[PDB]
Amino acid sequence: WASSQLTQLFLSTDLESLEPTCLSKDTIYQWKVVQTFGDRLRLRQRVLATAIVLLRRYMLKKNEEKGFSLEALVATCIYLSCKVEECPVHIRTICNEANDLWSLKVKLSRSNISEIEFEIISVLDAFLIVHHPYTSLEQAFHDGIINQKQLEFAWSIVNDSYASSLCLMAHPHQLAYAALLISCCNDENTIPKLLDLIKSTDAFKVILCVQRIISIYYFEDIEAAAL
Repeated sequence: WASSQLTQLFLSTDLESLEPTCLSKDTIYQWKVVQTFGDRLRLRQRVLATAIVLLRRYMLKKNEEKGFSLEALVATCIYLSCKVEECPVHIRTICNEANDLWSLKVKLSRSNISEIEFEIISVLDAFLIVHHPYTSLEQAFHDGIINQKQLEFAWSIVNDSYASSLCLMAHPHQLAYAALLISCCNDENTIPKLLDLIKSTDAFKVILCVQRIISIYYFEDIEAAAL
């Protein structure tokens, strides 16, 4: 009654003229596109993650639309991510599945993705490594901090987090902690332990993450309720 504004509390509140357009219908879409083309070449979640992040970074840096199809980009970001993450997928294999999955007004060829590849690398100044919150997660599990169930839930959140572009606003460990906290939020023993890992320097970001994560599921949970 007093404040359904908590709904608005899930929006920039300062328009798009200040600090990033994270977790938009496009963000959510793009992540999905990467997942699609990825599940085709039966690629692992780690490669998708790296690929969506390289794309996110590219978009941000990119300042002059070069008329590249989001599909072409996604295709190249997958190709590049496979080369980097040591799960190479021959240039050819990608062009095929790309076309055999996409009815593109411009068929993808060797030169096609190659120009894009350079376009990305060039713009990203060869900065292709991407760190993910997965390491943190497995670690907390390894050190016996979180049980197996918690891990899996938190791990899922992280996978889902890749439709929000939080990867451009928070360090992998911060996002990881948020996911972990959201997860073991009910276990009274786990929490204290998790709070230890979190240093005040992270505090805000972690909270920042938790917010975006929640909004993610309630911008995907309200869409279904409206239907």
